[PDB]
Amino acid sequence: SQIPRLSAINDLHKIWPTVEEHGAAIIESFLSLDIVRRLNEEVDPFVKIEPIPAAKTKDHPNHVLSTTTRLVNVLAPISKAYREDVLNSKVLHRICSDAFHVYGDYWVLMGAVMELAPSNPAQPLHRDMRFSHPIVEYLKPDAPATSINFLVALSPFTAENGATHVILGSHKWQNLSNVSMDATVRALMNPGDALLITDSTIHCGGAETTGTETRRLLTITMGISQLTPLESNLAVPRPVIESLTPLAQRLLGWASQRSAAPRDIGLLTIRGNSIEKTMNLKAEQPL
Amino acid sequence: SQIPRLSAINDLHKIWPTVEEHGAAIIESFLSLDIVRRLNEEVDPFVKIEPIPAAKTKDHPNHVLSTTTRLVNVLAPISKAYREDVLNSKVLHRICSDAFHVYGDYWVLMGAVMELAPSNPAQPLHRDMRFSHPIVEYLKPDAPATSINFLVALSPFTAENGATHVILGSHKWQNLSNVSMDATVRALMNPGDALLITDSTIHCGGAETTGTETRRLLTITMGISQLTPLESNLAVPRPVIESLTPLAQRLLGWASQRSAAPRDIGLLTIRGNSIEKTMNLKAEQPL
Ligand SMILES: COc1ccc(/C=C2/C(=O)Nc3ccccc3C(=O)N2C)cc1
Ligand SMILES: COc1ccc(/C=C2/C(=O)Nc3ccccc3C(=O)N2C)cc1
Ligand SMILES: O=C(O)CCC(=O)C(=O)O
Ligand SMILES: O=C(O)CCC(=O)C(=O)O
Ligand code: NI
Ligand code: NI
Repeated sequence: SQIPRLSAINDLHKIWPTVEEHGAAIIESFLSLDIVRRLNEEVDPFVKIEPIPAAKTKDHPNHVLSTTTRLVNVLAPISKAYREDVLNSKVLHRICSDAFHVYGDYWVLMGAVMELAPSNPAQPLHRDMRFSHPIVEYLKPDAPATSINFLVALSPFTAENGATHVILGSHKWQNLSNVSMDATVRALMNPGDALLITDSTIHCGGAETTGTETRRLLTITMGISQLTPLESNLAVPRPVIESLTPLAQRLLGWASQRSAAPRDIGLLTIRGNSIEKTMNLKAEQPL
Repeated sequence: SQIPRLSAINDLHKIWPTVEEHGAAIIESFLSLDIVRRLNEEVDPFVKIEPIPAAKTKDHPNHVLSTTTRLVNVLAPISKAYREDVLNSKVLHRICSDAFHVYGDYWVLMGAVMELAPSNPAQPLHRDMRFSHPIVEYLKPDAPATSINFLVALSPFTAENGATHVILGSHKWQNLSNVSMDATVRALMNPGDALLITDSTIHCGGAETTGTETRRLLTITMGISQLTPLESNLAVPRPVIESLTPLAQRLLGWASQRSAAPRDIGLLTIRGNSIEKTMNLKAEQPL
């Protein structure tokens, strides 16, 4: 059985339910090729600069990602297309509100562009959040997902060039004795298509076997506002933050957050008042 | 059986173990009367101003606390004694590192001064974090505490003036059919003494029965850096933040955080670098 494929527009209401059941779904045309085109140009440089994940100058080195991997996060000040189009995506917000209504508000735990060099090896089968949020390992096995991961194709995803592997149903697995590449199916996708998975879905990047092609993706980890992001937007110029929608500002942590609790007392408040009120934060001011 | 009483200095090593077993411990002389004296003077005004918890002008009103309650959080810019002495307390840090080593780094989820007016009613028996972090309700019942609460007496705590009630052992209770005021004991404390409880310890503020006395306390909720604080320090003047120790800065969220995971990739990082590095953040610069 292959990964369910759904229309971003016509099947929007079916997307989260499908992921809730199977643990994965391909969203066809999640982003328009226009947005993909612009985003690829805006991050195009920043990919080639980034040192090796475990670079000596980095004070928080990533010792897990392969040396043939390049990751660039904190995209707001880099990409207009990201901070305007992606962070206000009607599809992304309908899915996230469907997934996280039991917990309350959500934000970006990490938005990053990943580029795999040719002959990049397959990643080991894994669950996300294990190198950042140990707490997730202590949740009851039937606890609803506290984070989801949109893996958006910025280049063609094929069997040969290392398209993502997933084990359908693996988000409900307590016993991991069955975990093997034998149990996986491939996320074959065009640029703008998105693989949506949960923090419990067992998956891995495929092997780049062409020796010529470079695979690029935008990974958006959306999580509940009760969990700390992997990335900080604190250093983002205030003119850039004031150029965003109020909703985009909230996703980057430049706003107070609410829990779903009946009499919610809130998160990141200042004596009963919000970040954005206290600091007189403007919205949608052009640069 | 009464709440175990321990010396902050001589019994430091026994404090967390005692709380781990019984769910509560009185730390005698947690703060020196000097620090208590200064703190009481520095917050003295801010207590009397604060509107009712559910004030109309507040965009995050607190609908839970009684109208005869006054709470003031974000103490860093208010109190020198707080941001210098309390946030660098050797006792607090030994306890927190003992409690949270399995999860990793910790910070202040909320530091607040609470003042109860005379004839203030007793709070209902409760567990903390239920109006902010629903996720805590989805943790396995044997999961180690992800937050603890230091309730520091800034005025004498007596049976008559509404000293805190606790049910010893209640942090391990799955079945809550036994919960009643009949099962509680009192936290009788002098100024500078601290009641330490977990997020699972069932407790409540006592009834102020004198009709004359005002009870004041400093509540410090210390939690793992994977959970979002209730309070934001984002609006704190940068000169004030640069006047703090690096450790104090981390506790207020003006630094990147680390998980206990073997190959930790970190929290609130900026392309492999920390907040404090990226923004050229100084430490211990006098005002
Ligand atoms: C080679 O084996 C791996 C390498 C990485 C992971 C998983 C993670 C992770 O938990 N979170 C994210 C989320 C988005 C993008 C990257 C990462 C990441 O870097 N790590 C460490 C697993 C297995
Ligand atoms: C009258 O009944 C109550 C009122 C409050 C709580 C509990 C909380 C809470 O979960 N967290 C804190 C932590 C420190 C200080 C105050 C609070 C607070 O305001 N609330 C809402 C319970 C029961
Ligand atoms: O490259 C991929 O398709 C998977 C990436 C991933 O799962 C990860 O980096 O955690
Ligand atoms: O006033 C007290 O002693 C208890 C306060 C408290 O538990 C609370 O506000 O949550
Ligand atoms: Ni992954
Ligand atoms: Ni309480």
